Amino acid sequence: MNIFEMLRIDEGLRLKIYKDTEGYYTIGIGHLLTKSPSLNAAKSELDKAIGRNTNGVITKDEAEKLFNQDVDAAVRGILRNAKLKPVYDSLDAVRRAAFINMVFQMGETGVAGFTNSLRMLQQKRWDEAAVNLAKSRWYNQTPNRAKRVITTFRTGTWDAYK
Ligand SMILES: [Cl-]
Ligand SMILES: [Cl-]
Repeated sequence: MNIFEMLRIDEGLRLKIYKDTEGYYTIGIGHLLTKSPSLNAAKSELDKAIGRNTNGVITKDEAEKLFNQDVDAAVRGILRNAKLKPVYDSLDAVRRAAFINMVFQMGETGVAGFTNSLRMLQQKRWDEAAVNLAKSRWYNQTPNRAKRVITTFRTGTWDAYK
């Protein structure tokens, strides 16, 4: 198991514009297109992202291409972030995958907001951090995915995904 396979299980794959759990226009493997309500605004962003007139539909290769960019951007954002970097640096390889997953789903700003849990992860207080991560809107909104991520943090293994 690796970050790519982990996120592909959590996000799924869709080749037609769809609405995410929050109601926003998304395509492929969790690629947010726009927070705007306009499907047109969404198709426009889509075409811009792909470099062609897509009429709202893309191929597998195109979806994967967006996915590769997004994982890269996620990693590079963590490493550029003063609040996140030290956390990431302190973690083992499995837990680093779990942190990237959060960042991909909620943005750098969002994760940077989990101040208390970050301090706990850095100190390697796994159980306590797992309890604190659960007290969040994130966990209440997408409980199955949150539990998987949290278990990865608590255990340091890929069990939740196996
Ligand atoms: Cl893009
Ligand atoms: Cl869920």
